[PDB]
Formats: sequence, C-alpha cells, structure tokens
Amino acid sequence: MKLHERLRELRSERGLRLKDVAEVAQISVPYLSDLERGRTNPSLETLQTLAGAYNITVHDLLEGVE
Repeated sequence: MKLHERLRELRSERGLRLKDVAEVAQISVPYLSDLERGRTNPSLETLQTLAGAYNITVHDLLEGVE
C-alpha cells in the first residue's frame, strides 16, 4: 500500500481522532491530514514522531508499504 494509506490505517485502526494524534505528535491537524492524503511526504523524523504516537516503531509503521 501507499505510505499515506498506511498512515491513515494506523490511526483509523486505533479509533483515534486527528486532533488527538496531532496533539501528541505536536503537529497541526491539517499537516497530518495532508500526510494521510498523500499531499505531502513525511520525513524520517516525522515518521518517528507518528510511530511514537501509535506506540510502534518505524519498522512496524512501514510494514505493508512497498
């Protein structure tokens, strides 16, 4: 799947709101939405921060992403 699709899946599967995540990750809601829509590409550092919000590793986060 696309990385954006994976980001969206990780949130949705955990039943979390954008606002909840964004607050933890210290990013804006619209940036996270853009990430999940594939309108902007995340850096590695961003992936680390989201992985921490989802209680996973970046290794885990990328599973399923070709």
